[PDB]
Amino acid sequence: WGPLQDSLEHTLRVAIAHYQDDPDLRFLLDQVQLGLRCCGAASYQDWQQNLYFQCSSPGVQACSLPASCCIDNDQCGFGVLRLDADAAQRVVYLEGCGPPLRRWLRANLENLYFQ
Amino acid sequence: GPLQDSLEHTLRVAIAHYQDDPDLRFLLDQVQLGLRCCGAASYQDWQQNLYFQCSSPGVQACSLPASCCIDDQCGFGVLRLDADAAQRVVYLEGCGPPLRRWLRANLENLYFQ
Repeated sequence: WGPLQDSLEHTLRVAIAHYQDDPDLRFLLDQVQLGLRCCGAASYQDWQQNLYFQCSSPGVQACSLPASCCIDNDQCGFGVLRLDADAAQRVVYLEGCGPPLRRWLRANLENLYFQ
Repeated sequence: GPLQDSLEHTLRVAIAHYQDDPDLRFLLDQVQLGLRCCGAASYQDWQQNLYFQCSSPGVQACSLPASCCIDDQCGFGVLRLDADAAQRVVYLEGCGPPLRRWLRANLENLYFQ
């Protein structure tokens, strides 16, 4: 609940909002969600803030999650935002990437090289 | 809002008194089983229970009661898992939200005598 995790969750929310218009953030966010087995910043419901996945339009992805949120193909997250959490967790990861990304950064601090 | 906050207060009281109050234990088991949920806000609320908390020295440390399970020993050791692993065995979301929805849906048939 400190500033490091708060900062990481800010970045994750920016990536969620810009998932369709910034390929760099899309790739990074997919790598985090796939690799750390998590969805969103605090929770999978953070994806309601992305206009394509938000439950608010007739678009194909409305009320859905991207496939990098799915447990263990491309439509695996379809409609999951409409579900009760007990149903959703059979299909996608519920907890956000904030906590595991904080743990990852702390573990990898000494091998993060910048040049 | 205040309704859900009140329900989560009650759920946390039941968690704390799970072993010493059979009425709260039964009620909490029935809510967790029936609404498919674990805890008040989340399954990690069980860390506030003296027997299931991971810091306890007893055999049940870092475990959950069976009423939290998706499918008793089904909850043994689940509080130590990462959430992605835990959600394979127990419900992650607390009973606050579904109990709030249940009460709102059934309000009109709630009478008392």
